[PDB]
Order: sequence, then structure tokens, then C-alpha cells
Amino acid sequence: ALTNAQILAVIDSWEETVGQFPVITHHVPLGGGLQGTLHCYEIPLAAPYGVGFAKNGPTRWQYKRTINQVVHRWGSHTVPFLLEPDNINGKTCTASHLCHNTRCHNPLHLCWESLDDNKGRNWCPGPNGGCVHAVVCLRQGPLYGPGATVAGPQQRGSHFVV
Amino acid sequence: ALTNAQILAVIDSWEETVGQFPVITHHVPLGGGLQGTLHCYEIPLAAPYGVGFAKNGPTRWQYKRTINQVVHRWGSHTVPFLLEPDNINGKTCTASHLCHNTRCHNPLHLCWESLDDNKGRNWCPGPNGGCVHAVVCLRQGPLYGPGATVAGPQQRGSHFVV
DNA sequence: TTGACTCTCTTAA
DNA sequence: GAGAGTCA
DNA sequence: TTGACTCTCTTAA
DNA sequence: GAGAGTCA
Ligand SMILES: [Mg+2]
Ligand SMILES: [Mg+2]
Ligand SMILES: [Zn+2]
Ligand SMILES: [Zn+2]
Ligand SMILES: [Zn+2]
Ligand SMILES: [Zn+2]
Repeated sequence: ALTNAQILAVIDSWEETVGQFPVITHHVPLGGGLQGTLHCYEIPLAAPYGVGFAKNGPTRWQYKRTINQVVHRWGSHTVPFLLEPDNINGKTCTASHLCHNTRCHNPLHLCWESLDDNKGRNWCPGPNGGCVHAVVCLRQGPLYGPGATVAGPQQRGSHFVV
Repeated sequence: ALTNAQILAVIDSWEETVGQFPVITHHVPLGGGLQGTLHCYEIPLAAPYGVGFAKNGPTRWQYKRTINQVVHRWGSHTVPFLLEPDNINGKTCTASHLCHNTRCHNPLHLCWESLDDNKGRNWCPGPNGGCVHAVVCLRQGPLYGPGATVAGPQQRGSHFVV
């Protein structure tokens, strides 16, 4: 098994490589009508992506390092969390983008939580709009708002009460 | 079926059958420290479910009727909305449970909206906690809360800024 | 050891 | 959150 | 005609 | 949101 020192070395090489990705400045809603700025370190759209990186899906990548003749591979956003527990409450931990920008690999924009927690950030009002996430959101979720419901609750007769 | 009269007759038969489902009272969080009461009309756990109903998955059912000698079949929660547009902004409209109770077929607990709007209600603070859904929630979403994040954003070196 | 592709899978609406 | 087929 | 089962699919994290 | 194979 890789030692803790070897894992730290993987994290360090990952950070060195991601730190050289293009840094894109994004203005974002924070909630409460306020605007903030996030700086995303974005993996390229096409190969080459950076040392150790390869695309396994339209917006999926992996990081690969060969240590003592053994090939090791990780989901590209999971590397910051290799020294953390990988499950909680019986649920697998997932890399969760606080910036909601899948190409971003900035570890200051990532957290490590259940898929339900991850998804729920899409609708959060944001750090200045009422976020209650214990690990606070960096921005209002992209899907926050009144929604676009086509039809509401209704009945034709009198068979039902709410 | 094709005619508006045929569609209304399908809605009316569906309402009459679902109206005979057992009515189960559920006390629910509303947000803001308040609690409310919903009356769900719950399809039975096992066959027979009711005239026209059959189970196609653990928590999936379909409603079927024979019209002009042809069988017409629908997802069991979609029937109230058969006269509504079946898409919005190019996204498929889905039956969305405001009571978050899949066995419930009370149309006063259903709306018709994109799958994203549907999902997002799981995290809504609720009608007394700040819900901004234009078609208002009936309860706080079951997944609302601080979450259980295992690790937050972090870096080992000095290559990243928020 | 490394890059650039390929494939399928998980979850819960 | 969906559609459709196999039997009786 | 109606009932009770079977199977796979969609979406976007 | 994931893991794993092939080829040079
Ligand atoms: Mg996410
Ligand atoms: Mg729902
Ligand atoms: Zn980012
Ligand atoms: Zn939040
Ligand atoms: Zn209900
Ligand atoms: Zn709401």
C-alpha cells in the first residue's frame, strides 16, 4: 500500500500541475443580491491536459501516477482528499465543486461529502443569502430561485383534501 | 387518448380510484420551527392496487386504460397533467411530489416541473423557512440542513487562491 | 511510465 | 424521475 | 379488458 | 458523481 508520505507526494505533484492550469476569474452571485469573485483553475478542453491527467468522459478526468512499478489512478478531483475518510453515515464521499465549475480543479473550490450533500448545493441561496451548510458555500447555487413549474397542485373534483 | 373529452375522462377515473386509496396523515416540518399536516392518498404496498394501476418498479406504478380498443398507459403520477405541456424550456416535465412521499397519488400534493426543479425541492427550507418556489412547497425538504461534509477546501502548498 | 483514448458504473429524483 | 413487453 | 408481473431507460451531480 | 482496459 502507498505510505502516507507517498500519498502526500501524489497530492503535492497534483497541486503543482493543477496550479499551472489557466486561472479564470468568474463573477458569481453570493446571495442577498451581492456579487463575488472566484478564481477557477480550469483543466484544458482537449488533450494535452497536464502531466498525469487524462479524460475518461465528456466532463470526467483521472489522475495517474506510477509508483514502484504499480500504476495508481484516481478521479481527478478526489486527489486533495486522499488522506480523508472515504465514507460518512454509510454514504460514499464525493468531490463536490463549491464553484459548480466541473473543469475547475482548484482544491480551494472543492469539498468532500455525500452525493446528496453535493447535489444539494445546486439550490443553496449562498453564503450571503442564507446558506446553512456547515462547510459554507462559496456562491449561490446555479439552480436557486423560483423555478419554472408548469402546473401546480390541482383536482377536477372534490375527492381530495391537502 | 387523443380527444380532450377522452383525456378528461381518464383524469376523472384516475381521481375516483386514487380517491379511494387509504388516506394517511403525515406531520411534517414547514421550516421556521413550525409543523404542518398533510393527507397523502397512498397506493397499496402490494397488488391489487386499484382499477387501472400496476407496479412496474419498487416505487414506480403505471395507470392504463383501454380507449377505442387501444391500451393507453401513463406513469401513475403523470395523469393529472395530461392537458399540460410535456416540456418546458426544452426539459421534460416530471411529476414532482410536494409531500416527498412516492406512494402518494394525491394530486393536491403533485406539481409538473423539470427534473431539476423536482430534485431541488429535496433541499428547500420550506414554506415557513424561506421557500422561494413560485409553486410553493408544502414542507421543508427532507435533505435540508447543514450536511455532513467530511473535509472542506484545503491546499498543502501556496499555488491557489479562492 | 506515460498519454490519449476506450468502456461501463452509482445515486436518487 | 420514465417507457415498454410478457403472460394469464 | 384487466391484472400482475418482467425488463431497461433519463438526468446530472 | 465514479472505476477500469488497451495500445504504443
Ligand atoms: Mg456538485
Ligand atoms: Mg421529487
Ligand atoms: Zn472553481
Ligand atoms: Zn450552502
Ligand atoms: Zn402526499
Ligand atoms: Zn420550496
